[PDB]
Amino acid sequence: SVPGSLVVVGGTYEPWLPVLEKVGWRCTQVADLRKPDALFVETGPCIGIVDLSHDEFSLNGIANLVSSHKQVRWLAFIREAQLSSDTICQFIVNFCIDFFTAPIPDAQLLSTIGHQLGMLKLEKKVWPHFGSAGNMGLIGESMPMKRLRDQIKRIGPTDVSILIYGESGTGKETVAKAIHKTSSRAQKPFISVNCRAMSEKRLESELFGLGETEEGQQPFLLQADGGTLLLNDILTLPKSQQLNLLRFLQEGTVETRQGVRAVDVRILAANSSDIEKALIDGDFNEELYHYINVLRINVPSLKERASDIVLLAKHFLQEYSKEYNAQARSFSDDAVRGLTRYHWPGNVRELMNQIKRVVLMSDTVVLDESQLDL
Amino acid sequence: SVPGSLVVVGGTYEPWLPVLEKVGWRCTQVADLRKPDALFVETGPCIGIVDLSHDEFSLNGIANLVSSHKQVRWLAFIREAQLSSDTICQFIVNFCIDFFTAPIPDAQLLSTIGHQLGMLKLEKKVWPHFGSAGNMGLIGESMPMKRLRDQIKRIGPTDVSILIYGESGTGKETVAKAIHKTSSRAQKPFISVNCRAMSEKRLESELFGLGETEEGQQPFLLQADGGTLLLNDILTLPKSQQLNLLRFLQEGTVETRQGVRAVDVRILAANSSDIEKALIDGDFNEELYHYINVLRINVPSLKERASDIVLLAKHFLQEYSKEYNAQARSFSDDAVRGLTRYHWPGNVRELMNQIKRVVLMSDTVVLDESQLDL
Ligand SMILES: Nc1nc2c(ncn2[C@@H]2O[C@@H]3COP(=O)(O)O[C@H]4[C@@H](O)[C@H](n5cnc6c(=O)[nH]c(N)nc65)O[C@@H]4COP(=O)(O)O[C@H]3[C@H]2O)c(=O)[nH]1
Ligand SMILES: Nc1nc2c(ncn2[C@@H]2O[C@@H]3COP(=O)(O)O[C@H]4[C@@H](O)[C@H](n5cnc6c(=O)[nH]c(N)nc65)O[C@@H]4COP(=O)(O)O[C@H]3[C@H]2O)c(=O)[nH]1
Repeated sequence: SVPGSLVVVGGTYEPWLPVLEKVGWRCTQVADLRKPDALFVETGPCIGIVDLSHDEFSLNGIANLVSSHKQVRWLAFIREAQLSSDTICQFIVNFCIDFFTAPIPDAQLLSTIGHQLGMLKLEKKVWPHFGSAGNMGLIGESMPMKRLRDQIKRIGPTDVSILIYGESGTGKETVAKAIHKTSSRAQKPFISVNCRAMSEKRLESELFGLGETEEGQQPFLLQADGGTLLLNDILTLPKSQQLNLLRFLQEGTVETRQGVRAVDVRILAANSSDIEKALIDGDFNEELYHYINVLRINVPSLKERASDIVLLAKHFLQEYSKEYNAQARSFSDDAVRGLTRYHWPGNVRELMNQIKRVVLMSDTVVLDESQLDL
Repeated sequence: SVPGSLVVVGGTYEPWLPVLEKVGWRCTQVADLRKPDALFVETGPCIGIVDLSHDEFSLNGIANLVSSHKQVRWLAFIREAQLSSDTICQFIVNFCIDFFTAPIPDAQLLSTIGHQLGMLKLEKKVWPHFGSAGNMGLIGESMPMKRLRDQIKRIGPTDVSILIYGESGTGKETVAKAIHKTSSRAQKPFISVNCRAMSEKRLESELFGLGETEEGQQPFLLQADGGTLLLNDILTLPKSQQLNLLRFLQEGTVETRQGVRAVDVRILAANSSDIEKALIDGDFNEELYHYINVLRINVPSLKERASDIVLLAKHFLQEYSKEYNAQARSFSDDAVRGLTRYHWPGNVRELMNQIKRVVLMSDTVVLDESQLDL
């Protein structure tokens, strides 16, 4: 087991270190601050002691390293010596739940840490080897994609709502399917809604049946009883519609043809636009936002996914060549470089769609360079 | 000291409750999920135990309150009847520090809870950071402006870097001065950096570069020691200065021939132009963007808070009229309409400096309709 890692140019502050080691835990300290930034991510969830007897290293960047997407993937911990530091003690606004005194009980500080160390041992115990496969990862396998799966697993099971904000065609629907399998309600229904063009009329027929409800009609939430309902591009939700989603959020009740009935649905969302501007402006209700933004997940873009662009092309060829019986089976080597350079605004989707176009053009078995430049 | 708060039908949690008012704590049990919201707001930084005997509470909404309005305003704690094996065990991703068994480890029990006294006893010390009755909002007071005060006061204390983006003359720096006053550093120096024509000469002379005296200007960083530094139009920085920003954000150094020093700088940023269009261009480094975009704060356009345009002029007249002893005292009822009509591409800076004109040009006590033909 390799969790537990303090960070300071000191490290010689061992009136508490071998006490953690002699109990059989070891330790891994950090000096500079450019290094743990790359460590805390890869390590995922761990206990990190930030020793601050002033000790030379900052306070602004100290607050940054704690929050720079290291919130959920790190349980915070701090250390100082009598140094009450009444001023910027506001650093404990970031749930550094317990400090570290100088009259240390070199055995009962283990009572605090050990309960927190035993708190982290909860997570990895029921899955101590998931990090490679994970049912193929469902898309790719890079640095931020290995990162993505590590988050997906520790945010899956908890039947809370999750905000999925990423670029267009990053696979918000793909991610929603992924965590659904881990949500223990996997078998139960899954519903994806392209809320972009719902245009109030039918979008409200789903919840409170307006001046028409054909026969069954059966609400999108009615079918999604024991399962999961997803709403993509949630910022495209009209004002009077956000309330009804907020209604089901605050009550858990939708109207069907054979009477109004309450259900229990884990509702997920998917964001495309800048979420901050939409809130200040008042496009979207912020009280509903806090319900969805319980936990955030960033779906990596292709610009952030270098050593992985190539894999997405090899396996997309397969499903598409087999589908349409094309006489091609590989790109040329120059076509490999030509794809890892493209902006990929549509990300996976554009690489997906454009490749499908190519397949239905080429007469050759190997895909050259010139034809697909646009 | 007056904390105690429980929540569930478990009045039959006599198996562990009454030992909490002895030792000396003011308990208060709740039952209905909706009331603790109104309760946990006014009670403040109390410690609340949330029972999860799988009795009633929709865990999706339970995780909400943990993050909604009760972050610092509540030290989390949970109780359950050994419901491990499944996802409920993983539901302790919501930072619930400690679990609760069932066969009361009494003499050990408090070691879980009571280790939060000295921590919670702190939270009560730095709570009334509201103060100043709110700096009059510094500017206006509409709907989209009412949003800004709260978000400013929240992201204020957290000494992290914050990205401040908006339109051309929205007053990005106007916001930077605000969280500086809600900071913990607070009184410490506030420094802003404009860079329309800063070149590479003087900006690199700020950090190191030339300047080899014993009081020669002294680095914009060194003067901002312990305070706050803002870089307006941050995205136009050349790489070699983006590096210097990233160098300082990862190390924290700046050289002076009179002796190199390290400083404590909360590096905020201000942006107007579309950031994303420049990211793909490879002009701005993404690693630096991370450190800066730790927190986003959006400044609204006039189009959406047009219900404040009538107020800005009223105060911009009041401050200018007394300043230059103008005979101007009020606007015409028709003059009000036209001010909401000039669109104002340059936002507040436009409306402010354009009033400087009319005030120093108009001769009547009431600014007539014929005046605003500009
Ligand atoms: N004194 C003065 N002259 C004006 C004004 N508006 C336009 N001009 C003149 O008209 C030229 C072309 O303007 P443009 O199409 O807007 O294209 C402009 C404009 O888009 C931009 N530019 C230069 N200064 C500014 C500025 O202060 N604000 C803005 N928003 N753009 C500027 O760069 C381009 C170059 O403008 P120039 O080299 O100056 O060449 C400008 C300028 O000589 C003004 O309000 N005051
Ligand atoms: N169409 C047009 N109008 C002109 C021109 N020159 C002066 N004006 C007008 O008369 C006002 C005077 O602008 P200013 O004295 O330069 O004071 C301006 C100027 O200092 C600056 N500015 C705005 N646009 C430009 C620009 O395009 N180029 C430059 N160099 N400065 C600009 O912002 C100030 C506010 O400009 P405004 O609100 O627009 O109001 C401007 C503008 O409406 C021109 O060449 N073309």
